[PDB]
Amino acid sequence: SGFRKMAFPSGKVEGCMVQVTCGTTTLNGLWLDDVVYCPRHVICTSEDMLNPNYEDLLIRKSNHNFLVQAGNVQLRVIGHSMQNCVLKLKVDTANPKTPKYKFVRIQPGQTFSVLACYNGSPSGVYQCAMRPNFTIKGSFLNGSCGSVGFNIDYDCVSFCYMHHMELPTGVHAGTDLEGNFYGPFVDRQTAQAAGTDTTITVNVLAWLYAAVINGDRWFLNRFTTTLNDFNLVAMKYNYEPLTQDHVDILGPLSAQTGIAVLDMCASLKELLQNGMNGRTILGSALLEDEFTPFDVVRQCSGVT
Amino acid sequence: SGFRKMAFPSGKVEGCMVQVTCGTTTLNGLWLDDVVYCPRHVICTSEDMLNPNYEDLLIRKSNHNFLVQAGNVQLRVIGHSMQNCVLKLKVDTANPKTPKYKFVRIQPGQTFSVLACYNGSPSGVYQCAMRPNFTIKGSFLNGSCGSVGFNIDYDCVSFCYMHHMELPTGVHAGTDLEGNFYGPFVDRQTAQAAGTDTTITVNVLAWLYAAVINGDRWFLNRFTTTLNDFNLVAMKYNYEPLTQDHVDILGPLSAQTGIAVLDMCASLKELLQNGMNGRTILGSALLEDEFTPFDVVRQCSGVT
Ligand SMILES: *CC(=O)N1CCN(S(=O)(=O)c2cccc(F)c2)CC1
Ligand SMILES: *CC(=O)N1CCN(S(=O)(=O)c2cccc(F)c2)CC1
Repeated sequence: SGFRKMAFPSGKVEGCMVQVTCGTTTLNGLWLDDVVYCPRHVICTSEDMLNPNYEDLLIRKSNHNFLVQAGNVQLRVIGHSMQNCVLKLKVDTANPKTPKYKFVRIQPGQTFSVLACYNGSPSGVYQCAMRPNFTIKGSFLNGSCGSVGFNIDYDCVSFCYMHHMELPTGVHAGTDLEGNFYGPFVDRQTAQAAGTDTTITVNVLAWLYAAVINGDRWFLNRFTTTLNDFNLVAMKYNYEPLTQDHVDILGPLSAQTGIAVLDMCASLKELLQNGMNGRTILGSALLEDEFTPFDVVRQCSGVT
Repeated sequence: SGFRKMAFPSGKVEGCMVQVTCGTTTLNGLWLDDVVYCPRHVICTSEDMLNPNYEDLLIRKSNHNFLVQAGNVQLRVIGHSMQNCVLKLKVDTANPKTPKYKFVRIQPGQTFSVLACYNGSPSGVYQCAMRPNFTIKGSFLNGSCGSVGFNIDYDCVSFCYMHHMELPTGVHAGTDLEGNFYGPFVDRQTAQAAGTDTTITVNVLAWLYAAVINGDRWFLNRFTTTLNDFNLVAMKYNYEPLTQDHVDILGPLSAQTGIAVLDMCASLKELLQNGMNGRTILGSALLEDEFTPFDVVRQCSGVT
């Protein structure tokens, strides 16, 4: 019993983290096979960062200007290319610790683990969600860029995020491992405002199911609702619209608990309308939206 | 910027997790050098667990009854002893992945990472605190016993917890790696009630400092207080008494923020008395007490 904000074990990703230095800028790189992936802004002087022309900046860079260090051993860079907002540094040595891996571009609402790194060295691991406005709420100081977000399916690491940017509002923006930003963000030190950070309704519902399974049941009410009625309340409270697809995804949790999804919707409706009245659910005074239905089933069933 | 509930990178501990089977009971073991540590209740039939005499049960067990599997390879058990509530299984092979390590017995309020495991395989990592009533609020299903809690200082893993028990109230009890329970708990399926789960005041204050550093400042007020006045309010709200030792430990955060510890105390006092009024601090509607002052400095400074 008990339900914790839980990250994937980080070992497989720890084995991939390197330090990348171009000129005076040091950040993190991901070493998979004989390629090191890192943010292209590694080539910028903080001056350059105001209006960088990366293709022009890159012309002035040779393989030998990219200093790649795996622990205390230097890797030989034998090639470099820009793909969107990442550099791919070809090294002469395949990472011996390369796990089975995929690059995936996640959807908003999807959760992942971040391995926060500085100088290619892991400092911590935490669980994130891709927000509906394509930001993440991370913990990233200077030097953390190139830290990656991942999911693990048994022995295959799906890399979904690389850290690039802090917005002026202290929220985080980054790319997939093909170097494409999540959302409208660009790797330039300019005015970039986030859109509405709406709540991930399907994740809240998953987490209410987790609470019932772990004995927290005070919020269960005598009511039901419809998708359309619920969605009127969701709209009012800056919750994402709930779709039949979301209802379908919550099916297994509905089955295990015997609480119809639309009944749990009606409970969430009362929680929005009435608040928590100083009570808590799984040790939270607010409605948690950084657990997916898949996360709830995983943790509640104990997948390794 | 940003402040996350952050676990240590788990790789060094992943490399130590094995499966231990005695009869029909499978749980987790920690393999350090040529010793595998596991809960002694591995030898019990759930019947035995009602009133086990472990010394008597152990007489019926030989080295060959302890099945130890590291991945898909079996370890040869060449010795076994009981130390308090853990078994130490001597194996003929030193764990090649043994990190630098220590066994430490932590104090209540101290935080650590748990690597939740099933069948010797890591499923997730989360951050815990030793509660003032010597329980932890974990995520542990059947098979998770022998999962360990740890801190890392650069390259040295300090093992502080091994999971043994769920209390009827769904909170968790376990031992240090010398097999001594935290608190009054025993490895027997009997009535064991937890004492008052008081809030770790020094940790709340650390986390209020983290909030100021990350730009969450709405709760800062015009007031100060004294340790004695604050402690009267703490008592009333089931907060641990604040000592000069706690004030001393918060010194570095006080220095960096320019907020006197007793000023932050007065802010916490108003938060207790007035509540959050529907506002949040670092995305929390309650006062977080599972960050130590050391955790706040670590994450805010970026130690690896
Ligand atoms: C995005 C990121 O982590 N980095 C690495 C550090 N550099 S920097 O320009 O070297 C720098 C160092 C210290 C303080 C700074 F504000 C920047 C920026 C990109
Ligand atoms: C404490 C712990 O994790 N374990 C391992 C599992 N066993 S058990 O007796 O094999 C068991 C299996 C399934 C369901 C159970 F309730 C118990 C108990 C000790």
